[PDB]
Amino acid sequence: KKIEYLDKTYEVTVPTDKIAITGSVESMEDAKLLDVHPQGAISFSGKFPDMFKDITDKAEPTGEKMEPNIEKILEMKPDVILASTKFPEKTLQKISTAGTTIPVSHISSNWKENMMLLAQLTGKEKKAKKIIADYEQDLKEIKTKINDKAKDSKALVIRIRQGNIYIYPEQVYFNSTLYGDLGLKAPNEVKAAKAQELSSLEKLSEMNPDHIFVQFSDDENADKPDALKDLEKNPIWKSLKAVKEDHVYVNSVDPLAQGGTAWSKVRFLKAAAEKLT
Repeated sequence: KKIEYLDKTYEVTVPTDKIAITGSVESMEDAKLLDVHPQGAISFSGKFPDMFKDITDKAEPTGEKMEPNIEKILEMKPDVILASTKFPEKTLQKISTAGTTIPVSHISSNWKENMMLLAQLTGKEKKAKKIIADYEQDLKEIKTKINDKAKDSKALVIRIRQGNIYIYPEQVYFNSTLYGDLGLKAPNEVKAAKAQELSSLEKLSEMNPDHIFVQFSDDENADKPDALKDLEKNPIWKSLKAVKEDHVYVNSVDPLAQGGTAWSKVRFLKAAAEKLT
């Protein structure tokens, strides 16, 4: 069957389950939402995170997020390989010698297409279409009932990694939903960031956001599990407007969520809805 993805034709045996996912974390999360159980999946630090055990119950490791294991993939003899646009042409070419390879877009605005691609490979278009339709409808609904006080408020998303505080571009991580879909205004710092950017309590204090979504995963702070607690006990943190108004939401979404996939967006929308309304 011919598959059209991002203006490029692919020929694949479908519907299929012999899907090998490498590098494309977006595909992993779409698998979660669509309940697809791939033959090959991405391993994080040599294993499959608790958050992905639900879809890797019939899967073998394809290698780390950025180190596709060609020998393993070759062994699988998958009908299709879902790669990533993060891989250079050379790497994609190599992966191609193991089977039909589709570089799944890492760009957040392509979340509906990435979702439909997986659904077309697994014969779940109807399931996929419903999820997308519901998100748009729920989005519209949420927006109509969020009062101006929240709509014109300053909201920020920060993630703590290795004990450091990081912010992201306006169209990256959860920001595409917070500012791009919900319509809140992105602070100047977020607008200026070109990628994951280091920040600080000083900067936070500067922006003094009305709402702060804080994402903290243990696995990403192994050698500094106290980072967040230490931050919450700091006098400057306690004077922040968000903190005083109890408008700080820690891990409102699984801390390992990518941020810009159908799964991440659907989860963040609900979380945002349960906090902004």
